[PDB]
Amino acid sequence: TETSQQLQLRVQGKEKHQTLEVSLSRDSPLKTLMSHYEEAMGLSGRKLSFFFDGTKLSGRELPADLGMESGDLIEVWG
Repeated sequence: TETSQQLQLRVQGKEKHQTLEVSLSRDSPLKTLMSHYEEAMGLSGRKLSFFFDGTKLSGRELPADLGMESGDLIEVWG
């Protein structure tokens, strides 16, 4: 919201059927969310790409670094 401990980000694939939302900590990088997402739908190992506002997320950016907030939209491509 404004004093956000963690940010609730909707991480969704190229398919609209492909659908997750997870709480990423503001200090913790996108990579820990990337690993969480794939584990939920058993893609553990077969890792997929992540985009936000067209920006390719390498993993080593933070959500507070990207300028994200609770109720955002991450995208997934594979």
